[PDB]
Parts: sequence; structure tokens; C-alpha cells
Amino acid sequence: EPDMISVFIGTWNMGSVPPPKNVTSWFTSKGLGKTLDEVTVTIPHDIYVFGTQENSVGDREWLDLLRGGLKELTDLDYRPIAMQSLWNIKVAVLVKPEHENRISHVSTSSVKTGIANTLGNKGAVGVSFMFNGTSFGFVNCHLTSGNEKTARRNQNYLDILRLLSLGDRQLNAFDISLRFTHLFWFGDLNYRLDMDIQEILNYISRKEFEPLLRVDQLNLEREKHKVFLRFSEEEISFPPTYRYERGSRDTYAWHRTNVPSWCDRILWKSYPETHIICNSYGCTDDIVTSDHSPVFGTFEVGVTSQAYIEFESIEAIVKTASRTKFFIEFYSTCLEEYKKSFENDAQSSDNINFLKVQWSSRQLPTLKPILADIEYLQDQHLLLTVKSMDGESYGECVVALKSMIGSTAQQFLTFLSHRGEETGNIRGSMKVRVP
Repeated sequence: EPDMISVFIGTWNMGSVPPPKNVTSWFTSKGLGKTLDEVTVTIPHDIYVFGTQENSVGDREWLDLLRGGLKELTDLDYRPIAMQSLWNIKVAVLVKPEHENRISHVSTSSVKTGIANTLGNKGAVGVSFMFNGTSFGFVNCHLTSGNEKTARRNQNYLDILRLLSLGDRQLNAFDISLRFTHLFWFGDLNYRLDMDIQEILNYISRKEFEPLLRVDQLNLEREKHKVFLRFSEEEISFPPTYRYERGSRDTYAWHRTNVPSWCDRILWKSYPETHIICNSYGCTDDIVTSDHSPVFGTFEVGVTSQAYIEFESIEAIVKTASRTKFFIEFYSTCLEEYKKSFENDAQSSDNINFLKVQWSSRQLPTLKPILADIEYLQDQHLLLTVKSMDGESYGECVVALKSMIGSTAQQFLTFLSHRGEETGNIRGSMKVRVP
């Protein structure tokens, strides 16, 4: 029935002590940054997702605290659809009672990413599900600490990306960056500021965040295309959330030392031509039990209620030295089974590192969707993987059917990726024809 839903994401490193009794500000996006402080009448969200780190409250008691807090806030009995914990890294997903019958295909997963000669218990936990016909993944993580450990954090990220098993077994050809309509990845990512302490404190007291954001390690690693390929993060207008003295937010704790940093982050990655708007991204300033401040993010998200596809041609530019033949596998929830193309019938290159690979219409199968309703087909997506004939994918991508419905073929162009690396691009011409 609903066209759109409101999704809340919270991330909080709790610093190994229990929460204060009142965490209302976290739930309602009140504090610093892009906030919902103007809102006078709380509009309860459809889904609340809580990711925590250094959470030393027993699992049952923690879930009870959250459910109890939401009950008091909303007067609704929110339904925990899933929880997953790995050491003190814990995620929970709660939904309005009315939505319980809209949820299906729930899975959870965890991944350990321990590095020698460092403090352990790092990794990630995840939950995925369907809300009617739209799929969601949520990843909560705690990555390697330390100013000098950027490379370790990047490897943690890649290991989580590769090993987290959320979602359908058939989507094994893809990693979690392409398994869901909407993927939220958050946690104590532990990336720091490349600047000395007194200089950082100066900019924080001036509320001049741009010079700090320029030396944020996460931003810098994303710019290098090493992590979070084509994810989004809302603009940061709140002060660094680590490391505070407990009992107030007036003073940062300090021993390059453990400099104040945006450790705690929310990013997202969505299928093309979908509706998602970020309505808040911020931190609280009245929750003072931990050396981190809680971070909130909220999102309005489109949801879709639970014929043939013909290509004129496909051309891929693939980052590879191989000169063999290639084919494509096509997957989608709108297909009864996955389909495969024939060998490419043309290829060329004037670059030792790249290859242009082409499939004419003849080399490409028509795909048959399970339902011919225009409104159904508009919300669907195709997942493509480019494979060699000898056989391991060279690149995956997603293509939206939204603008392709009709009699004449339409252009598409998108990026190929594999294991967190950009591996080229793919383009073509296709249509989704209904009788």
C-alpha cells in the first residue's frame, strides 16, 4: 500500500557503558548538523535501524531498551524483525506493527576483520530484507583504529564487501554493493583527520568544518576510488564525534595524538532511477555516557508493490589484459531464472590494459519478465555480470528498466565494478516491450 517509507539509521559507539535513560534526541534527529529540530510533532519512522559498537549491554536487554524507548516515544510497539551481534558490534532493525506483513526474505550475516598487533573485535554485522518488492541491506561495522591505519581500514572494508553473505544465494555473482535496491553502510569506520590536535580544536571552536573535511581520511580514500565506490554521504555540518570527555560535550579528550575525528558515519548506495532523499544527518549533543556522540540519519525511500526485454547491442570496455571471449549473465527478481548471452562477436583494443568487447543483437537473448504490467516493469532492475569463456567475473553493474519501456530501443550507459575496483564501463541499446 505505501508508496514511500521513512527510514531511520543510528550509529553509536557506546564506549563500553550503558546508555543514559533518555536517548530521545537520537531517535528524533535532534542536535547538530542537518537535523529535525524544527519538527514539533514527532512523526514515527516506518523502520528504525540501530548500529552500535563497544556495546557491552547484553543482547536481550539492549533490544528491550530500544523497543521500550520507541514505545515511550511513539506509543507504538515496534517489531524487532532482526538483530545480529558480533562481539560488541550490534545491529537491530525494528518496524511499525502495521508493516510486519510487508517484510520478507530476512537474512543476517557477520564478518570478522581482525589484524595482528591491534586491538581486536573488529568487523561487521548486517541485516537485509524486502519491504514489499523493494530490497534493503544494512551494514553496521567497527573498523581498525589508529591514525596511521588507513590501509588496514580499506582492507577491512574490502573484506566485509566480499564476505558478508546477505541476501539471495543466486546473487552470489554479486557482492553486497549490488544486491539491494538500497544499501546503508554505517558504523564506527574509524577514519581520522590528518591534522594536529590544537589546529583541529581551533577549527571546531570556529565551526569551520571545511578545512577539517579536506583532511578527513574517509573522504580522501573515497576520492582515490579505494572504498565505497559510488556511495553517497550527506554533507557533514556537525562537529567531530570522537573523542569526547564523558559527562559533557564541552571538552575533547586528548593524550600525533588521538585527534578529534569523524569516526562515525552513514553512507548509502542505491539502484539507479529510484527515489531516496536524505532528510537528516547529524549528531546529538545531550548524550554524554560515551567518548563518542551518537549519529543519526533519516531517509524518505520509494517502495514498490510486490512482455520481453530485447537488446540491439552491448559494448563493454573491460579492464583486462586477457584476449579471450566473454559473455554476460543477466539476473533480476522480475525474471524466473537467470539468462546468459553467447560469446561476444567483436572485440578490439589499442590499450594493453583494456579491451572493447561487443555483442550484436544476434548474440543476445531476449529476457522474459514474469509480469507484463507497465507499472511493475518500471520499478525493476537488471543485474549484469561480464564473464570469460574459460572461467570469475570481470565486472558487475545494474541497469534500471524505468526509462526503457516502449517500442524503440533506448541508450544506457553504466559503470562496471568487481571487488571494490572500477573495471570499465558498459553501454548498449535495449527496450522493454509490452503487448
